[PDB]
Amino acid sequence: SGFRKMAFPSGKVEGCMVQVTCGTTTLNGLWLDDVVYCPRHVICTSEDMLNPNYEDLLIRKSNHNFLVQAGNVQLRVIGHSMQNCVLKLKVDTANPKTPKYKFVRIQPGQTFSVLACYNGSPSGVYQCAMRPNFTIKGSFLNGSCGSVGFNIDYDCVSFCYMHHMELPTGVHAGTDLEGNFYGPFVDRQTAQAAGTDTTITVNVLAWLYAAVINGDRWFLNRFTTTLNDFNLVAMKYNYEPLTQDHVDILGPLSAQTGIAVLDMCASLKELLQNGMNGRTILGSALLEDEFTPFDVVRQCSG
Amino acid sequence: SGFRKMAFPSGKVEGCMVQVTCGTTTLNGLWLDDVVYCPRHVICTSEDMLNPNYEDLLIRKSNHNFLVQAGNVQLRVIGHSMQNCVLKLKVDTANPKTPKYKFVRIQPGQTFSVLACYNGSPSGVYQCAMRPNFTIKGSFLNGSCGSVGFNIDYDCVSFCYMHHMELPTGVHAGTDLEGNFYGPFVDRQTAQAAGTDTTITVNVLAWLYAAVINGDRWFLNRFTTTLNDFNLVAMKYNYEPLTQDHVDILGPLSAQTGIAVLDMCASLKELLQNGMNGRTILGSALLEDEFTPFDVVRQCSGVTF
Ligand SMILES: CC(C)(C)c1ccc(N(C(=O)c2ccco2)[C@@H](C(=O)NCCc2cccc(F)c2)c2cccnc2)cc1
Ligand SMILES: CC(C)(C)c1ccc(N(C(=O)c2ccco2)[C@@H](C(=O)NCCc2cccc(F)c2)c2cccnc2)cc1
Ligand SMILES: [Cl-]
Repeated sequence: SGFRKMAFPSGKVEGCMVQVTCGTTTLNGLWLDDVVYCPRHVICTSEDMLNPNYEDLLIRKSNHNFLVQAGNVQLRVIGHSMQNCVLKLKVDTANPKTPKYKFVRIQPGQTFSVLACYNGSPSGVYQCAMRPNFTIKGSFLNGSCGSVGFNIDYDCVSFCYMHHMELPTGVHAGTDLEGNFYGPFVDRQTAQAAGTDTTITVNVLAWLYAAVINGDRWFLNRFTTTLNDFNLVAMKYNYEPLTQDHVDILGPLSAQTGIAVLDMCASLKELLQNGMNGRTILGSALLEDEFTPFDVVRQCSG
Repeated sequence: SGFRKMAFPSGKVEGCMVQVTCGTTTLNGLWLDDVVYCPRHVICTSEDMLNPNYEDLLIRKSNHNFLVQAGNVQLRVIGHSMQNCVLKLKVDTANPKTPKYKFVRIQPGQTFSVLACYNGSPSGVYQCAMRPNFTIKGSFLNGSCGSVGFNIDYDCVSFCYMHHMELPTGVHAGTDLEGNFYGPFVDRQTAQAAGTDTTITVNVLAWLYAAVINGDRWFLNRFTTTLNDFNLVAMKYNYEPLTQDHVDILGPLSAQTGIAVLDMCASLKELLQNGMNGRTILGSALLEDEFTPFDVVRQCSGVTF
């Protein structure tokens, strides 16, 4: 029993974190096999963060311009290439702690653990979700760039995020491990704004199912709704549209608790209309949206 | 920017988790040097659960009755002893991944990271606090016993909790690594209840300072209060008393934000008496109490391990 925001154990990722320095800039790198992945903005000059030409800046660098430190050992850079917004530094030593891994690009609503790092050293682990507006509400300070997001379903680490920057509103933007940004963001100092953020409806429903599994039924009602009437109400509270895919995904939780997805949608509609009236659901006075249907099943059933 | 519930990196602890089996029971063990620590209730059967005599149950066990598995390797148990509610299994191999460590007993209000494990395999990490009623609002399923709570202070892992059981309300009870329970709990199937819980006042103040550091100021006001008047209000709302020690500990955050601790207490008093009025603080409509002043400074300054 109990329901917590739970991150994956970070050990497999901790053994991959290294510090990457290029000139006056220091950030984190991810060392997997003989490659160190890091944000390409590590080569960006202070004099021009507005319109860097990364191809032009990189062609001027030699391998000895990249200082990679793994613990107290300096790794030797023997090659470098750029893939989208990620720099890949070939090193002369394969990481002996490289776990079984894969690179996965995630969709909005998906959750992942973040190992926040500074100077190649892990400082903390937290759980978060890719917002519908493609930002993440992380906790990151200066020098956190290169810190990664990941999932560890079984013994394989699926790396899904690499932190690149903080937007003016305090939210964060990054790329997958192929260097493709999530969202309409670019790695340069230009006016960039996160689009209006919305609530991840399918995740709120998953978390309401988690509450029912943990004995909380106060918010249930004798009503049901059509999917279209639910979405008409949902949009008015800045909730993401609930698709038939989302309804299908909630099927197992619906079958486990005996509450149909549209029956739970009617509870969500009532919660949006009334608020919680001094009550809580799983220790929260807000509707939580950073637990996916998969997270709920994993945490409740094992 | 941003403020999250953040756990310590768990890698140093993951390298210590093992599976301990005694008969039909399987749970987790903590392998440090040549000793595997686990809940002594691993030696209980169904009938034993109601009123177990652990000394009597243990004297009947031989070393080979304990099957310890570290990854895919079986460790050889060469001795066993009981300390309070923890069983210590001497093994023939020192854990080569044993980090620098210490066993510490924490006080209510103090936070720690929990590495939830099943069958000796880490499944998740979360941050929680030792409640004033000595329970933890954890997230644990069957077989999670032996999962541990810890902090990292510089390069040293301080183990402070070992999971033992779940109470009827869904909250959890365990011991320090010396086998002493936190709270008035016993390791047997008997009617046990978590006492009425209270809010960790110093932690709520720390989290209000974290909100100010992150740009949330709506709850600030021009007022201040005395420590005695604040404690009279705090007692009315089931908040723990705020001591002069708590005020001193919040000193650095007070100096950083320009909000004296009693000035922040006046914000907390108004929030208790009036609510949040539709507003949130750091993405929460409740006053969060599972961040200590040290957690706030550590996260708002990026301390690494
Ligand atoms: C791509 C450029 C512009 C060169 C970049 C510059 C700095 C960083 N940050 C760094 O800390 C950093 C460490 C090493 C190098 O940079 C910041 C940071 O993002 N700042 C603000 C950038 C900025 C401006 C204007 C519109 C923007 F969208 C972003 C940061 C703070 C908190 C958490 N995470 C990241 C990242 C990227
Ligand atoms: C001490 C005894 C009674 C032998 C004990 C028995 C079982 C367990 N549990 C186990 O999962 C477990 C794994 C291996 C052996 O047991 C439960 C569990 O606690 N159940 C309820 C027992 C119970 C009764 C009466 C007052 C209680 F406080 C507890 C559990 C579930 C979720 C999370 N954590 C723990 C722990 C302790
Ligand atoms: Cl996805």
